[PDB]
Amino acid sequence: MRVLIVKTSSMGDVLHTLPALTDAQQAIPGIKFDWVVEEGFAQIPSWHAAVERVIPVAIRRWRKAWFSAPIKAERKAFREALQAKNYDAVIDAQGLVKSAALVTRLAHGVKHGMDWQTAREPLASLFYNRKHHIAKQQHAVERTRELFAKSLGYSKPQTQGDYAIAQHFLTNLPTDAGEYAVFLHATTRDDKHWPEEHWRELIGLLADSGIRIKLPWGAPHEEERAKRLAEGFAYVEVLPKMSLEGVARVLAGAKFVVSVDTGLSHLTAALDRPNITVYGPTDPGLIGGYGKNQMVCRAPGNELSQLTANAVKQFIEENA
Ligand SMILES: Nc1ncnc2c1ncn2[C@@H]1O[C@H](COP(=O)(O)OP(=O)(O)O)[C@@H](O)[C@H]1O
Repeated sequence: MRVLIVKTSSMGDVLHTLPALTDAQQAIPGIKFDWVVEEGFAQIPSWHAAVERVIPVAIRRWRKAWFSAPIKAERKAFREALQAKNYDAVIDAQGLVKSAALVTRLAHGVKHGMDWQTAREPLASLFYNRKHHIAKQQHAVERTRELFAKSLGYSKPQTQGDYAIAQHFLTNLPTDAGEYAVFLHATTRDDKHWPEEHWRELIGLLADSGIRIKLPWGAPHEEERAKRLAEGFAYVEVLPKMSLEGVARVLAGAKFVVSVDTGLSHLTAALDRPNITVYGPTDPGLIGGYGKNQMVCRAPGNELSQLTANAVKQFIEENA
């Protein structure tokens, strides 16, 4: 059995899909998955043992000059890669018209997806051969598990979902694994950031613990912030620029993590690492992490400026 997955975007959404592949592999031995995913996250599916082919798309980038010869080429190579194999099942775990019309529609095989009532965009259901009813009021990880389960003919296990990507890194963990913690300070919205002042205070509180802290960064401004947070603390290091798989390895070796509501926080949960995610304008109950050792820390009045470094540590301490 070879199945095709359409779940391209939002690092988090991609990551939350992993537990479903694990259920499938355990219930259907020998099952392999191909995965159509946004180029920026293409490495994530390769970490799962049940994944074979990873087929990258770049919808947003392609949308800006859709008929240019350069893109036309990429798009042609994409469609050919997508239509190369004939699948026993195509599972659209995205439920958006855009990817359903551009990806799902073109795949060879019975197409499964969420029905009119439960798809993110109802009209997306019209593009599937099998429309499944997946209840909206449950975690995204569970919903996708239910989807894979109903699509492949097996009952969803009652055990907690297992991302099963950690194993990919445990074979080659950083030498200093467990000697440090990782602080994920970078995200996309101003109000989702925990004020720098507070990050430093938290860093400061750990000065005499003996722990080391590593700060990742994706873009120049983030590195600058990273340099400002480490300024003065010898036990704090600013990581070099690296790929997702690179920062994945570092996370895998972190004893624990403190982070803002962002994709890398979801990755950290996928690697089963203790993590304290701090929320402000976004709600964890709706968009929170999945994974057991995932600890939610709400800011007073949902305003991170009101979250003290003291409370975050007084949190890490009482969530040990
Ligand atoms: N390889 C990387 N190393 C460090 N940070 C990264 C890397 N890739 C993405 N990011 C961070 O993820 C964020 C952008 O996307 P995402 O994580 O999904 O965030 P959000 O959920 O806030 O939209 C940025 O803050 C970006 O720097």
